[PDB]
Amino acid sequence: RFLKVKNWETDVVLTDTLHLKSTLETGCTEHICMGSIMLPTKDQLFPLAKEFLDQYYSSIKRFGSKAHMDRLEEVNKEIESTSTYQLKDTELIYGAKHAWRNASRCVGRIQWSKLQVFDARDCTTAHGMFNYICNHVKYATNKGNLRSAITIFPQRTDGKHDFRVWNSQLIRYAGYKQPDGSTLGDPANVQFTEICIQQGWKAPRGRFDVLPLLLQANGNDPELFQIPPELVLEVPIRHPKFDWFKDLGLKWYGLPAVSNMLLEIGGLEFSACPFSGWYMGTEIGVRNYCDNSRYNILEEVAKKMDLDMRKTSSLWKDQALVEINIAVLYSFQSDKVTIVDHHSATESFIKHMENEYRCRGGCPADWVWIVPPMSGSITPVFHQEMLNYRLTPSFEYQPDPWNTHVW
Amino acid sequence: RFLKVKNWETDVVLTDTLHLKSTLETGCTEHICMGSIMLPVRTKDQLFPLAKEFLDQYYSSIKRFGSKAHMDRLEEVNKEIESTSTYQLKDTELIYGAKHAWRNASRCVGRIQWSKLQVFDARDCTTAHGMFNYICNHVKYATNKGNLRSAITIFPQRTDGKHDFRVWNSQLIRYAGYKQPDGSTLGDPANVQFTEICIQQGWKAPRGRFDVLPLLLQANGNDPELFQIPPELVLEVPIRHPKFDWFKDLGLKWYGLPAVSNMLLEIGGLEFSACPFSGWYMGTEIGVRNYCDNSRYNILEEVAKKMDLDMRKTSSLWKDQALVEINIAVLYSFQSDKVTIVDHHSATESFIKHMENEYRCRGGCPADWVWIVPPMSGSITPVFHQEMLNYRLTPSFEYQPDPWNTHVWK
Ligand code: HEM
Ligand code: HEM
Ligand SMILES: Cc1cc(N)nc(C[C@@H]2CNC[C@@H]2NCCNCCc2cccc(F)c2)c1
Ligand SMILES: Cc1cc(N)nc(C[C@@H]2CNC[C@@H]2NCCNCCc2cccc(F)c2)c1
Ligand SMILES: C[C@H](O)[C@H](O)[C@H]1CNc2nc(N)[nH]c(=O)c2N1
Ligand SMILES: C[C@H](O)[C@H](O)[C@H]1CNc2nc(N)[nH]c(=O)c2N1
Ligand SMILES: [Zn+2]
Repeated sequence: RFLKVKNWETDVVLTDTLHLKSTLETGCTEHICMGSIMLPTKDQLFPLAKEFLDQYYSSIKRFGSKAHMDRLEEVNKEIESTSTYQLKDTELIYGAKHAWRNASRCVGRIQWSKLQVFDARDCTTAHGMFNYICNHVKYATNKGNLRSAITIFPQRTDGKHDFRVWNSQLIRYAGYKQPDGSTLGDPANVQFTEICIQQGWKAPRGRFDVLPLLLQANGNDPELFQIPPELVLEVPIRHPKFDWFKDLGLKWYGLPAVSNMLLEIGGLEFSACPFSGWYMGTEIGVRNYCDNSRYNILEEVAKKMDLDMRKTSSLWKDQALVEINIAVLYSFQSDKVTIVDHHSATESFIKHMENEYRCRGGCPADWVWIVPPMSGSITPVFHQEMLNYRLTPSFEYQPDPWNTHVW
Repeated sequence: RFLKVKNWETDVVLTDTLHLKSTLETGCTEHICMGSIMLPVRTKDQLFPLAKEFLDQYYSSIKRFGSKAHMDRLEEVNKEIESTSTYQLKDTELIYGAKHAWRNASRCVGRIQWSKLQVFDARDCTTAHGMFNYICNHVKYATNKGNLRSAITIFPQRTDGKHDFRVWNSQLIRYAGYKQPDGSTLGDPANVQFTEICIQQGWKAPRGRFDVLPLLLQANGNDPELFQIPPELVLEVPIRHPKFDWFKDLGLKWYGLPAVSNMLLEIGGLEFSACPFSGWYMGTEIGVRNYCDNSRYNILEEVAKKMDLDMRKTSSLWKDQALVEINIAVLYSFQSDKVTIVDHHSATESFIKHMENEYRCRGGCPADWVWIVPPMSGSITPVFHQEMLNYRLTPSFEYQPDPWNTHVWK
């Protein structure tokens, strides 16, 4: 019931006790491991509220104090009478920071306590949502010196009045299918790009068209808004050694800002809660650029490198992969836009893991997601055993809202 | 139940029904996933069920479930167990058993090859000397002058657990490791402990960087004995780079035959504690893990130094660049010498084809994503994007602890 975790490179062994505080289900059983699967009332709410407030009061070291008991009473009163309750500002900030702390798939958690929370619970309209999001985008970007932030819109009520950002990220590039049969721009966003057209967006029809926001307030039909172009920081991609690299026409945006997840704090559900940090280079250079279902540029780059593409065993894909990612990193760095490489990020995560074991009794971690999609075993996370379990407050994936909406 | 797996690159969805025949436990619970944890004498009572289950599978695979041959064999085995407390596999059953243990091995990307396995029955073996001879023959047969052939040699099964046959080497061919008084290691640091045991047992160590270890062989629960594999049987490949002429001067070589010798083979509830098996390498096992792990030969710095890369910051990706060059060299060197090897693109692509076939014809293919994804260039291989379900089928290969921890010295 107490579990050990071993690092096979350093022999360091850590004991996990935090896992006994998990409640939610993994999807695994005693017979089947689903570790690699991407998606594995009033009576219900008060145990959730209590559990959260207990840990909150424990963290500020007022557990079992009069203020603790008073608050548990106050929330109990409010649930019984309204069927929900409102978080205090202090509880909101704590909850959001801990949802990040608990995100087992996030390599960047050393930073968890440095998170700027924007309380947008007073928002009532899509226009209001747009304003809050522009202010988030500008604060977080900080002229290239990126700062982690979350903006939190009003909580679910009866679930017929949900706030949602329809984009999966605040900033993404459009995707268009061509009479050609191919795809122009980002193939990931073809479906969403069509929905934007169907609501009236005028697409430049380019390879890198920043999508408009589709914001839904109060369960209403979503509305289109364009982010001011001067708020969207982008980086043209060049290579420090290869002159020709620039002419591939590549760029990426500086701000990764996930907007499709659901924040749960103390049993309350925040269905629109865009958050942002800064990129690890591989996210762009390995995944966005080289996934076959994405911009898929390996073939074009290898050709410009004059590599022999006749057989897989020349590792031409692998050589091109490295150079692409060198370029991504160099370009961000030259432009003073925060980026972290996979060596540095994973090293910091090991240090974070050791702090969390020492000071909290464990750290939930999803090895499948923590190990970078290139050079896995030359990063220290590869050799690190990790236990994966679900703690609250949490971020959860939620389905693309267009499937689950009436007009 | 029907469980779905999706490939996020192709949107191909597959349905697993085979997991319903899984008995053994994963280490995982509804509350905790131990998917990245490396390590997550019977009774008559349990033995006949295990036998029956195995023989039922065997007979149904040969399209004879329920036949008189089937019913008679069940009866024969039952009686043998009741009377002798164990039983002996027929040759046909051993072969089937060993092939399926490989077929069931979740962590093996090489499984498209499962049905082509040469089984050597070494159940008549009685002494360490006999074990040595069997192993030499395996090495020579499997090596096949560089045209590698998969094989397994199966020594007598466990009886009371007091008379186990064991190969003390973790692989038949490995390089010695020598911890120096200044804290440095010469040769393979993974093998320091075993090297020290060999030396204690009387091995005279060459004390170089690539000394092939002697075999330490335990027969019938006796103290193990040392044997040197004839050097002309140990095929090796000096590593060079197609473009970089200085690469040879690093003095690297590797052996051609990967031959795992420390695992336990379970068939029909019988335990084969000595069952060395072998195939051929995927390049990354050598170029990524053996050469570039910090706890192993650790050559990244020296290679990047010779490539004159910018080494002052990790963000230049000097480690990644040198990693790719080292792995090009390994594949190039094996190919040039006509020693079978497979690159990680070809290997993973074949594995996806294998896996899809296995779903169609078997109802599933248990696979451990943590191990199946190669340790470089993960997401540019098709397996990265492939959802997998990990569960335990028997016959199986199991890790067992190193015998020097458990062995009682006579
Ligand atoms: C500060 C720098 C940050 C870095 C370097 C970072 C890095 C990463 C990486 C590399 C992943 C893997 C996901 C992928 O590859 O798509 C990830 C996932 C995730 N991150 Fe972090 N992150 C950062 C900030 C944050 C912040 C501020 C939050 C919350 C406030 C957060 C929460 C999450 C969550 C919930 C996931 C899983 C996302 C999903 O399931 O799609 N991250 N992060
Ligand atoms: C024929 C070519 C083969 C290739 C290319 C191949 C490839 C691999 C690779 C890359 C691994 C991961 C283990 C590691 O990286 O250390 C592995 C593991 C494994 N393989 Fe295969 N393999 C082959 C043949 C075989 C054969 C013949 C058997 C048994 C008859 C086998 C059974 C296993 C088992 C039991 C594991 C897990 C090992 C452990 O837990 O340490 N493989 N294989
Ligand atoms: C199906 C599904 C489930 C799930 N949980 N998720 C997804 C989005 C996928 C995951 N992986 C690629 C893509 N998500 C792409 C961007 N994710 C960046 C995470 C991040 C990084 C740095 C800073 C941040 F604030 C946030 C899909
Ligand atoms: C702790 C622990 C548990 C476990 N199950 N296992 C280990 C051996 C580790 C796995 N990973 C590195 C090292 N084993 C290296 C040898 N693996 C060869 C697999 C192979 C390849 C080609 C053909 C074959 F026949 C067999 C350690
Ligand atoms: C099927 C598999 O789980 C899937 O491809 C995962 C693997 N690891 C990942 N890791 C990260 N960081 N992000 C991802 O999107 C994925 N995808
Ligand atoms: C901690 C982690 O499970 C461990 O390092 C695993 C990861 N994946 C692996 N994959 C393979 N093929 N071989 C290994 O030795 C390992 N090691
Ligand atoms: Zn699991």
